[PDB]
Amino acid sequence: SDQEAKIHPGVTCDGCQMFPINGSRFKCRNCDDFDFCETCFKTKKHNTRHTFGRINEPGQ
Ligand SMILES: [Zn+2]
Ligand SMILES: [Zn+2]
Repeated sequence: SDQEAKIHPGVTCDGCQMFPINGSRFKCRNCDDFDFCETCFKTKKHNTRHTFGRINEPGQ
């Protein structure tokens, strides 16, 4: 089984508009409703004082 195959239904990556996010999902703990896919999480600029929660699969 492959983490990249996991999808998060209804979740858009705000960095690249991927929908649904596949792979691990990174939800910002400070923004109201902001998510990154993993590539965007590693490469896009974001408030350096915000912290993201890693959600590998729906329900976490
Ligand atoms: Zn993305
Ligand atoms: Zn944020």
